[PDB]
Amino acid sequence: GIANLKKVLSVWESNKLTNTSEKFWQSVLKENTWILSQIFSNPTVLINDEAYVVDFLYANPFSKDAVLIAIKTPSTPLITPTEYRTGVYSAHKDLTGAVTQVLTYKTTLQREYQNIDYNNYRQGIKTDFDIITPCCVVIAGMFDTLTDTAHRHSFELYRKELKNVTVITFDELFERVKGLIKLLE
Amino acid sequence: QDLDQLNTLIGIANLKKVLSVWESNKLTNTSEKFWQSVLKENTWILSQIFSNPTVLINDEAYVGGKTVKNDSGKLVDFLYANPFSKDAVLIAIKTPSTPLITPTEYRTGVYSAHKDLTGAVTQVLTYKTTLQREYQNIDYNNYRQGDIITPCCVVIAGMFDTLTDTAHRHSFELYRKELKNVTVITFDELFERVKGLIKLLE
Amino acid sequence: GIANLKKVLSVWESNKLTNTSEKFWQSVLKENTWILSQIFSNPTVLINDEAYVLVDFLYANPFSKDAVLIAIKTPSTPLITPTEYRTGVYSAHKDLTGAVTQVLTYKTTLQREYQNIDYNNYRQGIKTDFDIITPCCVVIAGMFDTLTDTAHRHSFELYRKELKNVTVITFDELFERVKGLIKLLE
Amino acid sequence: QDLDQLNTLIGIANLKKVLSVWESNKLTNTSEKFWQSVLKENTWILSQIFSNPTVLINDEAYVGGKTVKNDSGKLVDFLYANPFSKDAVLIAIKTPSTPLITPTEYRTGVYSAHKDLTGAVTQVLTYKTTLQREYQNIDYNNYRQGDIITPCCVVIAGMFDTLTDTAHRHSFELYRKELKNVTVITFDELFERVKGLIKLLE
Amino acid sequence: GIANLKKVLSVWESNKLTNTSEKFWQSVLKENTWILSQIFSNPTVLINDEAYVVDFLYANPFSKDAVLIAIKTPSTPLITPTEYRTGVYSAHKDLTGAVTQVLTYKTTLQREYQNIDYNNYRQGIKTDFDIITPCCVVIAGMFDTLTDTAHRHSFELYRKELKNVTVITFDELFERVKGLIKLLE
Amino acid sequence: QDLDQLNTLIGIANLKKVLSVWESNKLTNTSEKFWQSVLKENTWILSQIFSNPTVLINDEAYVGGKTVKNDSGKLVDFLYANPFSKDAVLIAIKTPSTPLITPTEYRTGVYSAHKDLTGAVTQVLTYKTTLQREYQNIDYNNYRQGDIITPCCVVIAGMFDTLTDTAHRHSFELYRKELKNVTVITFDELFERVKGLIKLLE
Amino acid sequence: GIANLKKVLSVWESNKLTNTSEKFWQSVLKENTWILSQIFSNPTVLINDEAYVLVDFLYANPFSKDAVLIAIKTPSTPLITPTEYRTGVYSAHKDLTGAVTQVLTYKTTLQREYQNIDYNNYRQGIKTDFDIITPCCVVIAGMFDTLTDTAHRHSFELYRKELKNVTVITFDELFERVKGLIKLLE
Amino acid sequence: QDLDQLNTLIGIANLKKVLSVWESNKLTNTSEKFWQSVLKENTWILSQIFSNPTVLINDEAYVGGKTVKNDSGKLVDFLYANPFSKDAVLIAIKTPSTPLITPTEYRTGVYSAHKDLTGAVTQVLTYKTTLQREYQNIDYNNYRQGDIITPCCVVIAGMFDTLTDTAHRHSFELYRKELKNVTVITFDELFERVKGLIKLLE
Repeated sequence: GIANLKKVLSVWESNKLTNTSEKFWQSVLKENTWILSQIFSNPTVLINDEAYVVDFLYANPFSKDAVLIAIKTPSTPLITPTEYRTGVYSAHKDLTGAVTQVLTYKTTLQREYQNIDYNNYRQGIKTDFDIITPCCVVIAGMFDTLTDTAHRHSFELYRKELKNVTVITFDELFERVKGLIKLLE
Repeated sequence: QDLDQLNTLIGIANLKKVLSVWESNKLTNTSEKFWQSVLKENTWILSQIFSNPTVLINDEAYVGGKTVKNDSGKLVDFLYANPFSKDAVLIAIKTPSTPLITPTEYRTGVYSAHKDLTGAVTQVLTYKTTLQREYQNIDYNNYRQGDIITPCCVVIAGMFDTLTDTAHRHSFELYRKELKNVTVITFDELFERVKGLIKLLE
Repeated sequence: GIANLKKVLSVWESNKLTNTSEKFWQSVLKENTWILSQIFSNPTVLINDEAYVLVDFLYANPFSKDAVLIAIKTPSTPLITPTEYRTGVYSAHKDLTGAVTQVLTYKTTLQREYQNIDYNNYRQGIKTDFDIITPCCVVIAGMFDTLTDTAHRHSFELYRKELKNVTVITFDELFERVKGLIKLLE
Repeated sequence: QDLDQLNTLIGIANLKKVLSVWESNKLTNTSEKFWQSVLKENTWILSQIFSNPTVLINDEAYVGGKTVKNDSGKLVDFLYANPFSKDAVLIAIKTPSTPLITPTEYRTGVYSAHKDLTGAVTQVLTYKTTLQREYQNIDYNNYRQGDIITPCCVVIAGMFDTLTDTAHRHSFELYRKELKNVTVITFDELFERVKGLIKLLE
Repeated sequence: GIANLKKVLSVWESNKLTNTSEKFWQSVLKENTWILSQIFSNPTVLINDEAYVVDFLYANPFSKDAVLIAIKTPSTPLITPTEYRTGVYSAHKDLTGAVTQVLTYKTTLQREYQNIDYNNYRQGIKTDFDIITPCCVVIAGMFDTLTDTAHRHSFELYRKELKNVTVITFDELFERVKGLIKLLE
Repeated sequence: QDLDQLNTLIGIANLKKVLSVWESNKLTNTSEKFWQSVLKENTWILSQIFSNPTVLINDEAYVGGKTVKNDSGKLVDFLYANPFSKDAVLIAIKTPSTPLITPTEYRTGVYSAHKDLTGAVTQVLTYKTTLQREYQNIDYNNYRQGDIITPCCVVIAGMFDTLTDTAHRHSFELYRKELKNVTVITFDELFERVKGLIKLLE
Repeated sequence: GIANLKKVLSVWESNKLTNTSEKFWQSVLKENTWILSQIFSNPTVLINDEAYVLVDFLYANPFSKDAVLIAIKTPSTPLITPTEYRTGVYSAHKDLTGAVTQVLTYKTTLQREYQNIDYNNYRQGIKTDFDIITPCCVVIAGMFDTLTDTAHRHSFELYRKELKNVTVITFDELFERVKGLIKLLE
Repeated sequence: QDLDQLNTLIGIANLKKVLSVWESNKLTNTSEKFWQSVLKENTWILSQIFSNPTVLINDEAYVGGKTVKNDSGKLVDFLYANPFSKDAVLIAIKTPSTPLITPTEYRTGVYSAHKDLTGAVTQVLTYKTTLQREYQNIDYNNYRQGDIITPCCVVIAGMFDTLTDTAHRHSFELYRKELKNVTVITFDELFERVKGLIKLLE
């Protein structure tokens, strides 16, 4: 019940600035799929790694629309520590690299979809995802580390210009769980 | 610890009641007022689904599922009063019996968005623009005496039962997943999300 | 020279209110491959229909080989529904939405079948210069001068500023780019 | 007739002069102010390439390739003076030696955008936001005594020759083709477009 | 039963030397699949045309192996009328052309088997054939035209030197039915 | 016309009897002599299946399903007596419970042929060579006083039930469909062929 | 010239009765392609292993682009089972049948996925010089010396001449081809 | 040492002479007898290529490239004297200008085998059968007073240069790689094999 949410929040609190391994966070989100299933308003269901042989894949149960989610660590720098100009902070190369990587992986998954479907047919696996739209989600860093208003302004300017990639930070990701707990009370 | 055990039961009971009424009258009632009234009483569900504490339905504001009372009766007055709710979500609750795509075909394998759905989208965009204009007018008046809300927009219309084809589903996805600042979620998807929350709690 | 541009403009103004055949306008835009290259700031070069084989074009950046699909309708194509959904709000006409959906579907199919098309080009000796990197599409339909009401223009601008990838451009603006080139030269 | 031919000759001569300057100092001068001065004297080329009559460069505004002398010295004053110039193009000119991608590899075949390019993009976004703020402030003052400009943004930096590898070009395309309100066009692309205009005229 | 066999024999005798249309023989064979089911010792079943989109394709139900059969008309020449040497008659151009055509079609069918199977899966068609072994059958001409001993010797040498293709004349194919009738009696 | 119906009934009854006796002991009776004796009484089925009027079962030759009496007691003497059957089919019948491939794998997905099956193949080839040599010797003696048969070889061993996996079936096909002079047909295939003949007759 | 051939023969005679490592013989045959090219009368060229990507070589015709798949086992591989099915009837050892089936399966798979291989080679800048036209394969295993009895040789010859597409050639036969070449040169 | 070097030089000189003769009149001489005479002086190359020490050029026997002085004048007599040469190479040489496939097309991309090539194949098969019959008759005569050869079959005709389209090459391969007892190798392939041997020696 809600005790499960409290345990998940406790685990998140434990590794806010200690664990920097993408595998641990992938395991955390794979044990509790609803953490990432709560991002999207539309219903989603996790797709097994075998079907589309650190990234995840959630498909709409109705329209089979799949969204590719790439997970970094909360230690991911959102913006460069230095400033491009006075009050101008560039997004750190890790975030842009993650965006490009998730876009490339989504493109490759769309292109090789026929081979994947045929392999699933050969091996008996049912393919319940279709690559209809180039939607992607990147999870990296924490919004808390942006202390200066210039940092927050620069990051918000960066994350508003992206068409398909929807960058969501870990603290804002678990803010949904915390808000669910608050709403229940 | 007992408070959590009571709260989860209360939430499960509320969600069960919502699903019960939905499955009871998913095809009998086609009046927009009825569905708007139904979703007003369960605003915290929408707040969690769309991940925003403040939800705006018709001309009544809500914060965290609690009906905020504004004496002046103006939604814009509350929006200006609370800088916290500068990223609220506008929701239009259309009927579940609202066609999403035209019954005919534009081409072979391509279908066009129905008149009602795109009309509702344009209506919510117009309402967003009017609310922005009213907020700007209030700010201008206050400056005369001595920013921009940019709220989100959501439309809840139709059901996926009418898309009995792969082409229909692909057309609907290519339509709704291309709007920059408007989210379209059908009633069937909404109550599937409610059922998912029920499963999560249990 | 400029006489060619004025002849193109004369053809456009003569056929804008008369012609309703899509093949004629496809031919008109195919004869002058430079007309649609002015839409995109980045350089574009037309790719022959044999390379990647409902009227569509294909312009690819000569540098990055990034391909942009273009769909062409007729200037008589409706933009918004003549009737109004509510008071002062007009729904976009189903023809334009269907065209956007179809161009997106064709871009998806072209990206998915890119391996087969490239291999067929390699077998037939054709050099493939288009690469499907991003899903950008352009729909050309109707004229913006036919929306007289302020509500009409506002509804059409709400629709056209809402799409993520597809860039709806009306014919009058497309030839207005050439007219503006003439004005800048003069 | 003869006037059209004379205009064609003048335009071709101007474009050939621009291309000659570019080829003369494509790899010699790195001063950003130098390229800003060079391009702002040929603003009709930019107006045609970006398909908009009004072009904003630094502190000066250009309409149809003709400099507009705003005696107030403020760009926003001119912008508010002309109601037709609500869709101007804000262009920031950088040196053509600005890198577009990180020289190292973020992953196998994925290259993150360089610091300078995204920094310039954020700088032009900040400039656009400040211009919007100034326009709204001037409108506030006028209302007190008795819209939103939202211009387009364009960044011209770097050359496409440094992106020798296919992965480099794919990464640059996946970066610059997902920005909503910003357009990044390389200097090499700019002058190739100029050569295309020459070929069309000649 | 036997009446059907006699009817088939009468049909074969009627147009034995008059009709020269490949489609007529195609229709006759397609009406009675058992006519070509008796060439192969192992059981075979006809593969529908829509599955592998004048040739046929009979597949072994157990091993899912299909043999490509090319059908000409009985009027098709077997050997050249003139003689390369005294008593030496070359095999006619039609027979070698049919052999090469059927081999090329089998090779293409194998090389494009992935796409065919994938299309069948997408369209709901059950792909019941697997291209395991390169075997083909050509049915061209009549053996009765080879009246001379040199003709029969040359044709037998050519038809026995083939490795993967089993050339069978029409008269042999229908004398198979006649012999079946004799054995039943 | 009535005679044809009676012949059809007789053939159907014979084929039904063969199928019944096969299915009665298709797993219990696994003795080679029993199966050879069963198949001897039903020669004409083998004559039709392999398309040859004359067969060679053990040391006895049958023409058109009829037990041909050879007072010499030698198969080769009869084959010399009648030049008509100079290309008969040599049938050697094994047990239906004969392994076809080794249960262990030679490699990933590749299964070697079982010892019994290749032994049967070598045995039929050896018997064919002995028959050829005896015929040649008889012809040599006749010439001394004052051709070459080259018969067809058939092996009937095992069933397809042991080839459960796809790899087993494909390995068995790549083995049995690589033999020039020998046709390897399983008992299951033989009696499904009998079923097909029954279906054709009906 | 002659020294290289004599050195190859010396290595073969040294390792024939001792070495049982498949990779060693693979390396020996890969060092000198002419050794394995002698099986086919028509000209053949070695295709690099990276082009079409247990131990299998690939030689292709420089003219007709026909490729032959060559499987290499060790000389210690048994040719026939030491026991006998009947008196004088010796079955082929399961290693030989397994090798034949394996090379046939690999050839079938290599043909079936040929288009993907060609596309990968073209996209990676490597020319595809092999064309899978015909199902011809070669299995190299064992030595003919180990067959001493008349029954052994008779059974092995029956098996090796009953094969339709794949030719089984023992190591001593190939290096005896080499020795005969040396003798003819002398 | 020196002996091996001398042998290498002799072989290189012989092969270079053969190549010079071939290239000198690869398109000039079209006489079958001329080419048979040219090849018969260099039969050791054919012995090596076709993997047998004994070559039967028309009616002339050669052992390891050495002429056989058969006083009886019959090839069959020499073949009967030595049971060692039971699988000699039967080489019939045609002109290098012999057509390989008909210039016309049987179908789309299918090129039927030319009359001359299949005629040569039938000729060599008939010659082999007649040699077998003569050997059998000689053995019969010896048995009356007090074996089977089955040799190879080699046909050399035409050149691959007449096959330019890929359909030509595929048709020729699907023809020549389909014969059991006959090997068809073009003149161009034969002399390219000779070139490969030359490269190996050098």
